[PDB]
Amino acid sequence: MKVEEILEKALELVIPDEEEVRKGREAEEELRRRLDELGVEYVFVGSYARNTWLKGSLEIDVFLLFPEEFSKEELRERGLEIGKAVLDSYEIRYAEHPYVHGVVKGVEVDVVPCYKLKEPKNIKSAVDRTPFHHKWLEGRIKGKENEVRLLKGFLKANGIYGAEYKVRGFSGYLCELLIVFYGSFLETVKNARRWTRRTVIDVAKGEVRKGEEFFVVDPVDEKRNVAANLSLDNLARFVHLCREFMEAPSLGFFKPKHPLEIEPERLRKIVEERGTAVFAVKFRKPDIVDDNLYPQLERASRKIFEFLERENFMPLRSAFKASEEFCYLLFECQIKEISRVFRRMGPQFEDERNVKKFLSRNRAFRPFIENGRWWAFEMRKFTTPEEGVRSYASTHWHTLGKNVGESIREYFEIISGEKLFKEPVTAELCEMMGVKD
RNA sequence: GGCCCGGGGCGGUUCGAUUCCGCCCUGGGCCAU
Repeated sequence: MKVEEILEKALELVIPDEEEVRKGREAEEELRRRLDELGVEYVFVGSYARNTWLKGSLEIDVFLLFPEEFSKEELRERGLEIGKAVLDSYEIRYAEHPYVHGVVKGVEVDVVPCYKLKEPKNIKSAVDRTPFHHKWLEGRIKGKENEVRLLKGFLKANGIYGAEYKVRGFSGYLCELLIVFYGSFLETVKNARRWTRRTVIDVAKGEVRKGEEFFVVDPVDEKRNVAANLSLDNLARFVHLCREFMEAPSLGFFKPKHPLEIEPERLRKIVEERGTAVFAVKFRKPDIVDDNLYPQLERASRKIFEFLERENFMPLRSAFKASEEFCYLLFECQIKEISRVFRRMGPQFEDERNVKKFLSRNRAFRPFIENGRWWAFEMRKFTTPEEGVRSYASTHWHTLGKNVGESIREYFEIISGEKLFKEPVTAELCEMMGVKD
């Protein structure tokens, strides 16, 4: 029931069991055979090759080494060729460049093409660096794999384990580097409590210093930041999580938090107790990869939020959600309605020129002098958040992300009230408002 | 696709805009895959 003890039972949650490993070995086996009966120059990398793969997330990554001189196209053509001839099933996939995805003896496999190079510089694609990361990482991680797993388990369980844009957390490489630095999960957690947004971790120099931003410098590339895509808040959440784990160790930290739905009737009551405005902007999901959708949703949500605050509606928090069919931009505002008149600051009284122009615009309610300068009452074109957003989205759709914006321009609607709790956005909303229970 | 930095034109808004809201082309850097 204490630190160690818990970490004991925890392994049971993060370490792949015999049959899962056996499935993987036999798959690795076959794969190696097929690549040889064709005699290609390949190298297995990633967590499978270093036995740092988290339980239930088996996936083999085979990198195909190609001569420097080979043209970009040759790598991909031949890359696809090899993948097809060795994979039971094959489905081309994309990233920096196209690669191949499939299955062998029932396990996931990624066949990527890269340049067999020497020494970190000369790296052409990002994937060209992976081979190095593997070299640098294999000798050093040995005998600590289970540590890399506890860490991956911890993060994954609190939704901060991926480094892709839909998570902005810790990548698997970052995780090992951490273990290779602190020595184990417990040490990583223990020290993480003292981490700050100005913390720099230089693996290669075994040093920790103060920088301008959280920076884990790549053993292979001193300029590169491995935690480049880790959000300031996710950084913060982890530091807070580690502080709690040490405070009250628990096996719960390794268990995926239960979905915990809420009846739409309880949610309506809560919004009533909060007396706020709760609405969402719905639109068709652009058929694009997640790495493109979310950075866009984030922006879209940001722009409308910012429109909301300068517009005086006192937004409290924003939030977004994507489904197979639509995307929802959720908001909560302190102001359900606002007067139609508002005051506009004008020039200082002794500026005859500007004052004259200021008083030249005919308005309905006659400007006045207050504390040295002129003011005018003006009228709003809208008086509720929803009204304003309907106005904003219609005219600034183009500012919400290339794709998200093209979708909103063609179709969008604002939901709220009962009709909104029907939508598949209750968790995000509960998450947004800190609903607890 | 998104973020950062920087140029050249514009639009709207405003008494007043390089300085708010945005659109054109445009240069470098970074991120996820």
